[PDB]
Amino acid sequence: QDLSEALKEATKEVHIRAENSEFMRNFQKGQVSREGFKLVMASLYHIYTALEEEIERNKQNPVYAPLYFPEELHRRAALEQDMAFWYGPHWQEAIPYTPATQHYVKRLHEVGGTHPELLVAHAYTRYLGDLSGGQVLKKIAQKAMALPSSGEGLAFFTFPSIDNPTKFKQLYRARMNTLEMTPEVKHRVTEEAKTAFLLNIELFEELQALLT
Ligand code: HEM
Ligand SMILES: [Xe]
Repeated sequence: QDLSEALKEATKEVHIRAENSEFMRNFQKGQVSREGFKLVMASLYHIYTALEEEIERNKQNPVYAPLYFPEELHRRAALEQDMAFWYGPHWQEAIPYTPATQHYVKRLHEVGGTHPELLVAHAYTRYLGDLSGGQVLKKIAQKAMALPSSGEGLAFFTFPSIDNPTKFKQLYRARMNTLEMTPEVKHRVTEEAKTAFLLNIELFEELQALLT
């Protein structure tokens, strides 16, 4: 079984639970205000920063290298732009760093520093999601909060270096299947992906609690 197939199958159930979490539900209903949106985007800033720091650390490692696409996928730069938009010039010392976000970042550094062979699970969970649900969320965000088609405030959801997301995802899945795979690694990579989804679910549950 190809890694891409194993991952889709391993996370199809938890994905249903994630996309139907209370926070995503309210978001899809346009009931989230500037406050909630700023909270989640700030959390993603911390998460992608940690993820990409670990990707850079392991870019030359064959257990990840084939998936090294900073120009097309990395979000830190976009998030820095979005943070400046929503939080202003001094966003640096203004954005929050919630416990659930810290927990996610912690696991990211553990994976990147001690179990790099599992980093693909985290890149897969974040980036493939961004190229999917993230695109529908972008349109919902624009409508609900009156964000211009121009893109300001939604740089995170914009991939200027990717012409066709559907096509890129197919290329990304194919490349995922070229990584050195053993029953051992495939087993743990799919487990870490489920873990990644859970960390996301926990972040959302925490943010929803903080907002209500
Ligand atoms: C706002 C709720 C969400 C919506 C509307 C949504 C919707 C979708 C859609 C339409 C697909 C299928 C795309 C395709 O087959 O090419 C997809 C795939 C995916 N989503 Fe989501 N999603 C949501 C939340 C999430 C979350 C919270 C994550 C984890 C950060 C996530 C991660 C993924 C991944 C990793 C895939 C690719 C699965 C695969 O092909 O192996 N999604 N999503
Ligand atoms: Xe989001």
